Amino acid sequence: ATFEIVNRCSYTVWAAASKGDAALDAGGRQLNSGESWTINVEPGTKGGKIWARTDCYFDDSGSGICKTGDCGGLLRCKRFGRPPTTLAEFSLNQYGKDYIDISNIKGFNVPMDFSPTTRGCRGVRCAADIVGQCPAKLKAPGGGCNDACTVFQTSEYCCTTGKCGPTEYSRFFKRLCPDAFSYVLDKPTTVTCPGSSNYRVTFCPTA
Repeated sequence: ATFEIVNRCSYTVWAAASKGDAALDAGGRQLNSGESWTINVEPGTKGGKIWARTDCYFDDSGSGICKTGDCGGLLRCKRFGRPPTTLAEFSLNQYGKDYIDISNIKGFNVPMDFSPTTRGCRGVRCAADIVGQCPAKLKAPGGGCNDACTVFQTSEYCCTTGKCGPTEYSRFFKRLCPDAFSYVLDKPTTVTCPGSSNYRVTFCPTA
C-alpha cells in the first residue's frame, strides 16, 4: 500500500514510520515545508504508526536526537517514538478491511490529517492548538503536550489493569479533537476502510 506523507507545516519535520520492531519503508525522512514522501507498506501490516518529530539533529550516518518523537536516536526509525507524539495508526487487510485512527494517547505534537486516497471511507483529523492550550503540568519542555500516563505513571491514567475512566486530562484532548483517541479505553473513533486502501498523512493541514 501507499502512504504519501505531506509536511504542510511552516517548520521542518522528520517523519517516522514504524511497527514497533522494524522500520516501514526507509523508517524516516527530513521533510522541509511543503515536501511529500511516498512509502510503501506491506498489505496485512498490523499496528503501524506514522508520526512527526521536531527539532532534530542527525549526523552524516544518521544518528542524533529530536526534541519530540525520538526513536532511539535514529533518523531511520525502526522503533516507536518518545512522547509527545501525535499518532497516525493503522492495521491493514484485516480479514477484508484496513482500520485507521489518530491517537493523542501519547500526547500531541503536530496537527494531523490522516485521509484515505482511494473511495469508501472518511479520514480523521486533529488540528486544534493543543500545545497552545495544553494544561500547565502536561507541557513538554522540548515541545508538545504530554499525555497524563507519561507525566504521572498511574494505573488510572495508564489504564494498566485494563480498567480506567476518562480524566480531566483525557477530556482536555477529547475537547479539542473528538475524532482522536484521548485515553486507552476511549470509545473507538477508528475508521474501517476497504482492504488495500491508500492514504495521505498531512501534517498541519490547515496551514
